[PDB]
Amino acid sequence: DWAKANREVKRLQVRIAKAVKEGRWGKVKALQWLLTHSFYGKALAVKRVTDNSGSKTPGVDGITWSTQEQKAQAIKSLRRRGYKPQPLRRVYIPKASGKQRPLGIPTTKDRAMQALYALALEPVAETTADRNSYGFRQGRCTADAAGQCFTVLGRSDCAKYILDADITGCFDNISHEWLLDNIPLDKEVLRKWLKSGFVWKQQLFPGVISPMLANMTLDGMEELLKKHLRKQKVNLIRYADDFVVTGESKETLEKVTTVIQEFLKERGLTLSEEKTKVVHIEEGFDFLGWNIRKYGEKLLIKPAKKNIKAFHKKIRDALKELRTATQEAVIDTLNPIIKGWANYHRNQVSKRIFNRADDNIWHKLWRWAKRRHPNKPARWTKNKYFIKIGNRHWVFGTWRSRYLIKAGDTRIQR
DNA sequence: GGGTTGGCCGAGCG
Ligand SMILES: [Mg+2]
Ligand SMILES: [Mg+2]
Ligand SMILES: [Mg+2]
Repeated sequence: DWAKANREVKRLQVRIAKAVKEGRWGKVKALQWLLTHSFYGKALAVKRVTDNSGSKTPGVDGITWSTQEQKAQAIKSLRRRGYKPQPLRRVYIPKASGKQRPLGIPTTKDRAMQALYALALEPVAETTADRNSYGFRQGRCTADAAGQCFTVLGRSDCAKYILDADITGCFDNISHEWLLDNIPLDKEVLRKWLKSGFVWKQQLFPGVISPMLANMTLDGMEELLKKHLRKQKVNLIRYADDFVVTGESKETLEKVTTVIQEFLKERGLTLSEEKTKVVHIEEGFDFLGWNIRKYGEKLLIKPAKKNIKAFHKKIRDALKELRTATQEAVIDTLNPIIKGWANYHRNQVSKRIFNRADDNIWHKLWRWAKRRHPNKPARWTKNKYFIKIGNRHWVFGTWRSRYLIKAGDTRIQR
């Protein structure tokens, strides 16, 4: 039925957005009550559950057998009324970057209701989000946060004083009172969630419904910092919980800290005292892995050297891991890592930083090709592993021709 | 503030 079930859902989303663009919150709550009680909404709910690797909960259920789809949506045809939330399965996922990050595992019926009210919340949250909120929206990458940082902080387009701040509180530490105050919902179901734990209390508020909440909480900031009526002094650029606010002093940025601490005070949120520091460009703040400075009246969004270190930690871990593997496995595992840290910044000033990265992975590969043969000469390992393909010699890759793809060769789009 | 290439000294024993 999926030839249609995206379409009518999305048309109803469009109508909910048209309702929010005039006043008509009656129309909003009506069409949310309707899209919550559509067949197509429930079918989209069970697809967006089932295609996210469903596993064991306390209220255990299945994905497959292809009637549990149709009978599950036929069950929650009734289930808005006696819809009870059950708790989550507090179970880790054991990551390898240094922790075991928790992920509270909720019931698949609860996840179907999270997908239903998620696609009810979305068109209201598109039109009620800030014009410069770049976190987790539709059609917005982290790179357009840097593009907004460019047109905001270009030639004289600010005046050189920037707070870099960040939010305290681990989980949805928002006061549940305030969540029931103003989020466009049917507040029985929202009340039922927020009593029932609903997200295992090690969240970071950046379980797909929780970012919609964390966006809707943090969208008064732009119109509240429109209180400062200066030319380009205060601009807010925000990725989901990282924002930097411009200025031209350290005291008018103390006005902005007072405003923002009043704004977060209405919730359970605060700017800290430790992280939140005003800093004069050109000295520089690190924004989403990108360092912003001026370097004497340029901008130079460089990828910061706490992004470079995490990248070389990824490659160092791969080549300590494939320490005695095949060469073609080392090609096949290093190649997506380098291509991923390539296309994530193929837009800004990264070319020289790409060459220093390719130097650095070359010496990692030379200790690769030289550790592996313990008593053979260096011309032997060189012509064994590194094979000339163009003008250049020292291309890591043998045979056609399969070889590592250089991060230096990624052709930056201005 | 985008492009392109370099790096490799040999030998014996285990
Ligand atoms: Mg250099
Ligand atoms: Mg021996
Ligand atoms: Mg022996």
